[PDB]
Amino acid sequence: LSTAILKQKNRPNRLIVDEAINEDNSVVSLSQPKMDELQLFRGDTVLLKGKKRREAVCIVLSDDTCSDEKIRMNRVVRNNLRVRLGDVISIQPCPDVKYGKRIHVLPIDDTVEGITGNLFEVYLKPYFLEAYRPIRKGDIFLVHGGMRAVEFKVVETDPSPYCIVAPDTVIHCEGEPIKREDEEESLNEVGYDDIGGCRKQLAQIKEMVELPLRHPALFKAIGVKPPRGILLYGPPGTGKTLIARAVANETGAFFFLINGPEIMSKLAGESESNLRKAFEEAEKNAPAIIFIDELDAIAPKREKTHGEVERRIVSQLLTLMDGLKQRAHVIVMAATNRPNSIDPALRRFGRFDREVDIGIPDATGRLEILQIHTKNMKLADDVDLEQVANETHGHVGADLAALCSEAALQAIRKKMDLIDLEDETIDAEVMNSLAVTMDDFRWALSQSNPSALRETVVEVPQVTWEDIGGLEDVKRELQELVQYPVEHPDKFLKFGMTPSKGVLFYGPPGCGKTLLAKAIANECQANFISIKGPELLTMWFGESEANVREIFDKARQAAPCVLFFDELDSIAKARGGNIGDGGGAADRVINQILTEMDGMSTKKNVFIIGATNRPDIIDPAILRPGRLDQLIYIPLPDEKSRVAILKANLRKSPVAKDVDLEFLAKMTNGFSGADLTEICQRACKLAIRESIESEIVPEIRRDHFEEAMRFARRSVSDNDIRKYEMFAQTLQQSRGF
Amino acid sequence: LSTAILKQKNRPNRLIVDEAINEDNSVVSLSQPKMDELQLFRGDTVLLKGKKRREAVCIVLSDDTCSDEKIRMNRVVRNNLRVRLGDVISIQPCPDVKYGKRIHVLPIDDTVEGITGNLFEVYLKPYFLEAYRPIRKGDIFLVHGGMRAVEFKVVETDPSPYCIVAPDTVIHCEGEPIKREDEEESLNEVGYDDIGGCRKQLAQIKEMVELPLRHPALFKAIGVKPPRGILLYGPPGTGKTLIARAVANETGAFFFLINGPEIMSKLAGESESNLRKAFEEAEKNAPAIIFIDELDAIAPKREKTHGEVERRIVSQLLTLMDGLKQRAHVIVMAATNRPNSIDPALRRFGRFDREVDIGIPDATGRLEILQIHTKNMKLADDVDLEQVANETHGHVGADLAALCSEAALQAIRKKMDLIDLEDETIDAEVMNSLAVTMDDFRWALSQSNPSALRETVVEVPQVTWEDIGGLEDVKRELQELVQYPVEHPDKFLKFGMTPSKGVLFYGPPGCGKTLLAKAIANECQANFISIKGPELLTMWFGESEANVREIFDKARQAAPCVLFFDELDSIAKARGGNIGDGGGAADRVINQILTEMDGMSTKKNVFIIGATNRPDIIDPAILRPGRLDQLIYIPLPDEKSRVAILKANLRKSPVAKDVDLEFLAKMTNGFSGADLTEICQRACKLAIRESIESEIVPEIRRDHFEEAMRFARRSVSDNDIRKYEMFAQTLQQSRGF
Ligand SMILES: Nc1ncnc2c1ncn2[C@@H]1O[C@H](COP(=O)(O)OP(=O)(O)OP(O)(O)=S)[C@@H](O)[C@H]1O
Ligand SMILES: Nc1ncnc2c1ncn2[C@@H]1O[C@H](COP(=O)(O)OP(=O)(O)OP(O)(O)=S)[C@@H](O)[C@H]1O
Ligand SMILES: Nc1ncnc2c1ncn2[C@@H]1O[C@H](COP(=O)(O)OP(=O)(O)OP(O)(O)=S)[C@@H](O)[C@H]1O
Ligand SMILES: Nc1ncnc2c1ncn2[C@@H]1O[C@H](COP(=O)(O)OP(=O)(O)OP(O)(O)=S)[C@@H](O)[C@H]1O
Ligand SMILES: [Mg+2]
Ligand SMILES: [Mg+2]
Ligand SMILES: [Mg+2]
Ligand SMILES: [Mg+2]
Repeated sequence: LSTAILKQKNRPNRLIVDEAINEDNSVVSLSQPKMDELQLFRGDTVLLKGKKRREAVCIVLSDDTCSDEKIRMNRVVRNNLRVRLGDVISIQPCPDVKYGKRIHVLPIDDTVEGITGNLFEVYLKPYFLEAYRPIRKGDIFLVHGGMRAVEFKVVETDPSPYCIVAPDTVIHCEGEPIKREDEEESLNEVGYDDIGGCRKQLAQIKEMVELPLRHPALFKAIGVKPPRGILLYGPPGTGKTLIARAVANETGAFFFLINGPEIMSKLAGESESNLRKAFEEAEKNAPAIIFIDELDAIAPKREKTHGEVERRIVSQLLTLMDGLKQRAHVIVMAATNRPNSIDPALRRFGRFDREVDIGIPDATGRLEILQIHTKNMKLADDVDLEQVANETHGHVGADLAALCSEAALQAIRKKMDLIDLEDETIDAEVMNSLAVTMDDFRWALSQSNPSALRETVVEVPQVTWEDIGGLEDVKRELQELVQYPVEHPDKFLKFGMTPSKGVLFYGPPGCGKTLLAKAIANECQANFISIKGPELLTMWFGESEANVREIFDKARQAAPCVLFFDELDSIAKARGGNIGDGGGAADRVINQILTEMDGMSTKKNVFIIGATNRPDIIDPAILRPGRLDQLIYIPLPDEKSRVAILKANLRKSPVAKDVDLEFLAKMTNGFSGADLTEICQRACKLAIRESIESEIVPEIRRDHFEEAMRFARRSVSDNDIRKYEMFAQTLQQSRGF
Repeated sequence: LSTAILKQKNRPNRLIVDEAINEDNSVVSLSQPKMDELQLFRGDTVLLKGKKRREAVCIVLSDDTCSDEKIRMNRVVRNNLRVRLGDVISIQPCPDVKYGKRIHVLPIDDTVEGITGNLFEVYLKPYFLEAYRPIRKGDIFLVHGGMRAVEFKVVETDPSPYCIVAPDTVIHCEGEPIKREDEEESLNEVGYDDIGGCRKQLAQIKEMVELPLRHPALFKAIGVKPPRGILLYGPPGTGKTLIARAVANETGAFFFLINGPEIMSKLAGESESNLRKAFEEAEKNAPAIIFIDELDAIAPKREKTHGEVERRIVSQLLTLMDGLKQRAHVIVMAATNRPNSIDPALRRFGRFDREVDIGIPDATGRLEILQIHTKNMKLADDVDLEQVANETHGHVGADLAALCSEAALQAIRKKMDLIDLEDETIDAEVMNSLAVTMDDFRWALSQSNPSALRETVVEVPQVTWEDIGGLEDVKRELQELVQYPVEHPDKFLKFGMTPSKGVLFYGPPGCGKTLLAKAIANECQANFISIKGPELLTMWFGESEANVREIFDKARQAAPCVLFFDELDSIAKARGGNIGDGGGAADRVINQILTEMDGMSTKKNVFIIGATNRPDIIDPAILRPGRLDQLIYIPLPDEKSRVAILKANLRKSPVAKDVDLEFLAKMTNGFSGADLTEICQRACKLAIRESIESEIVPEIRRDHFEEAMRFARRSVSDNDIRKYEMFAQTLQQSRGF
């Protein structure tokens, strides 16, 4: 529903297109139910406006040879106003056009080859009947008389659209022939199809920028105020400038790009003139978008800036934003990788109220980025882009572009024996065979250093219930506590009881506390933010009191979310618990945590889960009803659940049929899930060593597990068993004394 | 009494108005007891000056068809100088007016439709008898001869008020016809009726700005000094600029708006000239208001500023404020969202002595904001604005405007199938059916991120005595301790004993310490500030020694107030109590608390309540007679009070008649109120799960409570019972050793 602006299904005005049995660009295919169903008379030349402000023209009425009804062109339009199937192109006539001047010869490379003579009677004499060359700026067509392999481009025209040429016109002979790079920048221009992994953010940008500008009457009639300040933020390299470049040519509004450093590079006084002229030029054209890339470069915080020119620039920008009234229809867009460094006076109502978060893409998002970036390369048949997307975790769009570049370079290194640096040229038999293979991508992955490794990942974890053995009661309770209020809120307000927002996991280590938190988020298809104990202790010593703010509201914007606080014992160990260092477990950090969970409304879908291995040193303040009142105990797996844990851990391992998992389950009494995983890993290491030794078979046999069972260490002692058991019944007693 | 300037009841010069049986704008209704009761002779044309500096004119003496005595017009004046019923419009004649020039034709859209010819004999020939078109700048009237559906506006006039036109006048033909947006900004101009939730602050602003300016003689005769500096402060987006815009057109004084960033955006030297010219222009006109929006932008603290131009600006502003003597009648108003960032030299006597606090509106306040903002939209019939106001808690006026915008956008997204982006227009059958429904508002509420969530809410809590089970003795004591000195202060000075200002709540956790503090504030209709333990520990580590100042005086200005200090054990746990970390519970923070409660006068209505679950680790210094000498013990609920607690918790739940609450009360011996609430919540979860399972009935039955009673955990142990009991008698012994 939120991305409804990007949906094109169930449209009766669209159809599928197939291959063409003919190979002639001069012909077009028509249909009776697409031409005789309206009032389009038999015109001479009609325009065909597709996407990216590009149109095309050909000879109409060139059909009644192939099938009717459905429409189908050749494959030459694969690079002309088309990138994929399923596009609706609005066809509309344009009669009563004016008459323009003529255009002289504009050769490219047709003089140093063959004979030329005059080069005038090969494109104007044979094509003058009912066709006066409806040329336009951006039209590419093939016309000649010697080999039919050269194109021609026009730059001389009085109006913007096409026109009918007329003879007997004087042309000033000062036209310089163009090079190749001037037109090669145009076809590969950035569009909406070059953005990968930002489907959700693109819908928001379209509905708050393009919609208020193309249809201001819709927003005016409904009595609403269209937002005039949009701030794109995210980690560096996520594609903020790419969206700017995409909307700079995919929108029918006057675009004005303002670079951050470019403004700040000017002298004192000359920079404010640039901002004033930019806003004045935008105000002149009613459809207008202003993009201020690198907003943090020109608008830092006025309480920690140094120079006076920066403060004057910030005040000038604030005045310019406030001075835009309603009738101008000017939308100011900005992009920064440091949204917290923006002056707070700018992220206020009426200036930059709207904020779009371009976060790190997930595996599905980055697969699309890889496909977009490799769409112009030549891959082999063994490349698996899904595998590359899965392996990359902290990678952003820039990181994926760098990875593709490194993979391409690795392919070049492999063919250095054939290429000669001292040679004037290199054979074409090795261009066409130069393909990037999967081993090239693996090598690039081996030393790709991602730039978003430290960033908190907000995604849906891949850990399902299948990865967790046993613990059915905990699964049912977690479902009834998280999945229930998010799918059936009507059952909760009827009974008048607010859902409990908060669960604490406690028990012996290595029992599935992290797996349960990830699985409950995976089943509900909700976001999951995992913040560990030591991560909070490191993140605060830099005297940053607001470092829990951007992680608590990060969950809030990603609703529904599961905010997991793993390894709380590490935090609690920093103060000793009851007496410790004099102060309780309520040290500098968790007090912020309690303040933040107290401030979150109960109607929100953000769920908070905490896990600890040391329930004796958690402060009682976190158990208060309203924060983490739900105390779910995670016991050691028993006879029945150990078989399930082993089966879950051995799902990806070729275990032979003779392995009796029940016997190993019954032999290990006080073994946690981590101990069983360690047993399986030791068995696999034994199998790997056996295979390597026997190389100078690829199945885990009974003896492999028998040998690994000998060294199996128990992680939880008998005394810890009784302590955890007596603590599973008296944890809520911690509040009071 | 404080808002007496906004009261209009018991006025004999007012009456109610009903609908009109006639539909003719050219007629007006008169009455004998409203026309023959004064000395108004039978004039030709009389003005009718309403509100917002707007007046209207029509043909007088057009009655004696409908009923007399009472007055009633048509519904066409619903947008002309009227927004609601109950308005008194001062009627006064204006004879001996001068004669002005003429006005040429000012067409709008009457040339591209129909026939025009001359367009002169359709508004001047048929209307010249005893009516010379008393036109004025801002008059809208309907006059034509073809369809009577076009209006006309004048801009050409020599004087300000209306005049009698005279023929044979030469007009310079240079008048450019006006567009639509130039007049569309005027009717929707901000007025006093566009302010929601600031009824109290508007009365203060009117009585310290409009009153001293409209009637300086009243202030001079009484021998008082009218304040000449008003500072509006509050959280961002609360409506400070909106009040500026409202007083800019609702007051009969020369308004001069000074923007903060607009001054600071000028060059060195040019900014001071702007301030000097602004003050000079204000001094020229005796009724004058100067508004300095974003005062913190131009007047930061001189001890932590960086540039010299800022210091020069601050000194110039100080000199300009001090240079205003008494006879100028110039009132300087300022608005900032950071009142603590203002230079302290400016918030002194004679400069900005008066301060008006525009805080976050309550539910009633924000309901009015929602009504004001949706007054121009088209809602459905299922929308409940009271529900939206109740659900929004940390929302301010800007947040509510954004929520309304998001709700309107959600409505547009639902109708994307009918609207066509490629179409040149869209059908009018979907404008009129485009209504925002309640589910649209629910979706907008699901991800509205309020900007005032961290702000300390100062409101009257909704927790009444009905929400608290039992504890009648504590209720009576709290009444006799808080409600008594605030309603009957005469009974206290007679006996000569000062009321005890301070109560400490101690006892086992989950017994109603927070509920009692909220209920005692709700019954007395007093404000309530809840500051928790961890909130104080987080709020101080940023090395902010003045962070308890703005919360203690916040209670002082909101008198009567109940300053609640909940979860004091979390504060006391930060030092260990008796020995702990060597220091006692008197750490960095509570020493400020004791200093602040020592400084508050006993005649104030601010009441301080503290609550703790660990009375063994509170320092004795807080129990000193004069701070929290009243030690109210909150015991565990007994047989009799548990039934009341269950009834209070089950007031909003459909419990069946077969549930015997006395039996569950007698079965749970050492159960706190939180334990009973948890039992009820578990029973409701069981009922919800049963209903969901049976879906593939909506009443809590006996078995639901029987099952939930099995897992009911006791929160307070037997040892804690005896410790709390022995501590309930010897808490005052803590002072001394
Ligand atoms: N979603 C994406 N889809 C496709 N290509 C992408 C995407 N994100 C990034 N890229 C590529 O990576 C490059 C990184 O540039 P940008 O991310 O646009 O720069 P930026 O977003 O302004 O971040 P900075 O420069 O560090 S502040 C882009 O120019 C693209 O080539
Ligand atoms: N119930 C289980 N089913 C399957 N594997 C499990 C289970 N419990 C633990 N494991 C294994 O043990 C690893 C650690 O799981 P965690 O959820 O992190 O345990 P924990 O209770 O959080 O304690 P630690 O301190 O994190 S080891 C998992 O990655 C699994 O390999
Ligand atoms: N009480 C209110 N009644 C009606 N509309 C309101 C109210 N408060 C805010 N608004 C709306 O929300 C917008 C917020 O703008 P303002 O609050 O006036 O700006 P501000 O008060 O100067 O706060 P800043 O700009 O963050 S310092 C207003 O323009 C109104 O549209
Ligand atoms: N007397 C009571 N009547 C009804 N509900 C109660 C009562 N006492 C406690 N509760 C419930 O328990 C919850 C907690 O109430 P509080 O006043 O916060 O208890 P407390 O004494 O302050 O101890 P904590 O640490 O806050 S749980 C309330 O929201 C109610 O749901
Ligand atoms: Mg950029
Ligand atoms: Mg873990
Ligand atoms: Mg303002
Ligand atoms: Mg409490």
